[PDB]
Amino acid sequence: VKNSIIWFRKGLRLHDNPALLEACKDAKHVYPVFVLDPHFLQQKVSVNRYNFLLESLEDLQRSFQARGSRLLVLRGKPEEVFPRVFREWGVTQLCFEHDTEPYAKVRDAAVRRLAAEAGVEVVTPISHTLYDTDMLVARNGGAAPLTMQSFTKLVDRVGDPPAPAPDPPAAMPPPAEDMPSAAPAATGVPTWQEVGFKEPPLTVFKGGETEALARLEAAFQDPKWVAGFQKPDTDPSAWEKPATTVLSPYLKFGCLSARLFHARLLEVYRRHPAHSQPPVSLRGQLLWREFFYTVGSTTPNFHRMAGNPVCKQIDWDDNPEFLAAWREARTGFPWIDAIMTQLVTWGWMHHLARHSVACFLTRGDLYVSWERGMEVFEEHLIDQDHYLNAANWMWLSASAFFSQYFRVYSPVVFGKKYDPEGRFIRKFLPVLKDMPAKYIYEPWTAPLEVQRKAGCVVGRDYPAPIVDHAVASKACIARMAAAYRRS
Ligand SMILES: Cc1cc2nc3c(=O)[nH]c(=O)nc-3n(C[C@H](O)[C@H](O)[C@H](O)COP(=O)(O)OP(=O)(O)OC[C@H]3O[C@@H](n4cnc5c(N)ncnc54)[C@H](O)[C@@H]3O)c2cc1C
Ligand SMILES: [Cl-]
Repeated sequence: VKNSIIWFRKGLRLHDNPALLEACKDAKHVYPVFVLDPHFLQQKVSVNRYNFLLESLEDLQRSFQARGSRLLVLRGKPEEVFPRVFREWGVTQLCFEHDTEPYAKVRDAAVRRLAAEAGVEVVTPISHTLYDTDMLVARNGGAAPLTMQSFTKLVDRVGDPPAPAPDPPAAMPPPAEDMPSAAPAATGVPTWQEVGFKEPPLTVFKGGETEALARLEAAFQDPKWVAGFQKPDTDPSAWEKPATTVLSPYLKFGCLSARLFHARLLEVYRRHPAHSQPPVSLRGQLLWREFFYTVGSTTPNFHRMAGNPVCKQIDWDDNPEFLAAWREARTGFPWIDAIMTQLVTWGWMHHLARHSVACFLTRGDLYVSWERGMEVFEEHLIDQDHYLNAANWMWLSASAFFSQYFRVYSPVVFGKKYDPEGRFIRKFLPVLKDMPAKYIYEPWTAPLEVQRKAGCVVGRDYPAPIVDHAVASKACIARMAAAYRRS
């Protein structure tokens, strides 16, 4: 007979899952498996992102239960669990969506040879990205494009991405009954308390495929907003209704298919001939994700500076005092501190909000390494993506792709263009809720009488600015110019 395993790592969804469709084909029993390392915390990761993953697994569990099946959350490591369940369940075929991250390449290679000894077929479709990223490199002559302009000219020569896979059957072959490793008491989806977390998550974005499809349909409620979407023109201070889709955590964990997003975009574009074009368009934003995956997967040490062939070698400062102030949202600049507070409470900020805080730490004011700042974002971002976090932190540090180090955002004036009343600041920094809008971006310039009337004295209730931006940015730009000259 045919007994199969659909292994979930990313792609936590039932729609557009070519691995699941193959796993269910002619199968007597299908085993939906997610491998969980219970010692992950005792080895880093916020409860915001981990609970978002748990909520995603609960959505998969309710979707499988509604079709006569059941999600199995196996504890342990894949190299140790799979050899056992192969022979316990009589597995003949193992299916899982392809992954191009460095750890996945080593992990899958080990499971591929474990399945071979067990006489198990391995099927690994590509569905996390729009295209086969190895195909894009081969068609480009054997190298990956290093600019968005050249990348977009390549994908347009390749053509449309593959259409999203059809839906799985309404009834799925269930796991075999009375299997010891498939017992519900050891294969259930745990909560954030049971995995060893003390404080609860505070984010407002719920995980799972159902929420991903609901936020997708809400974004496409106004097709004119979708067709005329221009990323550099969106509002980073909009928090009640974010100015962008906020689909990045769903796309990261695979709760939403990128190919489904792309096909829905083309449907709107055919009806709106004046739709925006890449890179500013919504489709361009998916291409940014596709471009950074293509470059990073073919570049060694892409998440580091040393040994990175695309990253410039800058003598970043080792200043733990400045890093602690930026990380703990006490820089003394309310625009920066409010975004850093939104980072640790929601796990998501607007793209230009991330521009402000990444530039402030690196080439703008503090001259701290982009690796140190990437580590802080990897812990708290619920949309943390290995290749996307890395490429964008090298972008904002003027280490790769971007090179115009004279463009320095001001921590005072950037947000004031969008939100002169400081509504974004008053929300995430309630210690400044009574400060008048004249000084809300520069609280150290408010008279002492005003600081007391507002109940926020600089130095007692809110810290003073750690640096003078006019002086700090002048020094940072001079050092960046001396670096691009020694190259
Ligand atoms: C320092 C820094 C770190 C970042 N780290 C991450 C990260 O870990 N994970 C992450 O998903 N994005 C990251 N980004 C990119 C960007 O900030 C987010 O993708 C965006 O804020 C997500 O909002 P959205 O889903 O509403 O995007 P939209 O504007 O609605 O775009 C839709 C989708 O396109 C993709 N996308 C959009 N912008 C980019 C971009 N600049 N690069 C790559 N893909 C993009 C995402 O999948 C996103 O969900 C980072 C950017 C910076 C400056
Ligand atoms: Cl500015």
